[PDB]
Amino acid sequence: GTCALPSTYRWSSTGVLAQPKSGWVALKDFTTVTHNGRHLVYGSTSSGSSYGSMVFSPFTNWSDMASAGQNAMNQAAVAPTLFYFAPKNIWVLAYQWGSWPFIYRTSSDPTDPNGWSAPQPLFTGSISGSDTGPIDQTLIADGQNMYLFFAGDNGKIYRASMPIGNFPGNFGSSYTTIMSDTKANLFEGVQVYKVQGQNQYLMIVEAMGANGRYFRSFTASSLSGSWTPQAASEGNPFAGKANSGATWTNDISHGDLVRDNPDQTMTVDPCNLQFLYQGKSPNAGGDYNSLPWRPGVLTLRR
Ligand SMILES: [Ca+2]
Ligand SMILES: [Cl-]
Repeated sequence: GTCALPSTYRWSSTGVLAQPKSGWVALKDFTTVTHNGRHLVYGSTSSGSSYGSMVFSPFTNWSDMASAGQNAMNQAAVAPTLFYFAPKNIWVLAYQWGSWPFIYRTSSDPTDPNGWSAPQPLFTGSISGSDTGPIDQTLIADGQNMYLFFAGDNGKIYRASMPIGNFPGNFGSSYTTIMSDTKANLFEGVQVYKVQGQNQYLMIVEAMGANGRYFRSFTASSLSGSWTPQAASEGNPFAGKANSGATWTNDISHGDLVRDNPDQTMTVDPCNLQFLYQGKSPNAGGDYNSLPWRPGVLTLRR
């Protein structure tokens, strides 16, 4: 009863799913799991001047995201990654910007924006030829190792690893440069997932297209293995203007595939693939940091 990833992706899209709370101009960089049968969503916020983070009050249906409470974190967790770490029965929120390049906090209740532990170092390395430094981390474990993947707004994708038994912990400064292309082709927003029912991992990377932001996909048989381009052009993207079915945005940008199993394996079901992304009105201009990003959800057409 298993499904495979398609060679060509076709989606349908929701409209804009929520408007930012008073004081914010954008909701961004989503990470989501299903928790107690409800959607649990963290994201970045922007006021235009400063970036913060938030969690939505849990909601069962995407169509009710618009009415969900928006709960600011007292300490910013920009571009967050949320998961449940089963081997230690603890939730993890990883993010960027703070005392170290990447940071994490832990909790027993991921619904509380302010119930997270003191910040701990996740990654302390540095990259060359980048205006941003390490950005847009994700974490994913198989049965043996925990992996860190990240970007640099510079055409490179990077990876680090540790035995799972040493996590939660600090990857330190070391990393592997696993992919190298143009800045436009491998920009940011990297995510990695286990494809349920297949001996396959899925990587998506946000690219800058002629028509807007879009995602390029790659596959691997192992998390330490090589990545083969799948749907990796603007005309044949993982998700973008070409195939999103979205009428409100020409950009499909930093988000997360919907993870029903909240655990560290980042497993997605190819039979019911959905993508919580950020988009924006095509008419919106101004400084990048003030852009009015909004959540939407793509559902894969089978
Ligand atoms: Ca992310
Ligand atoms: Cl590695």
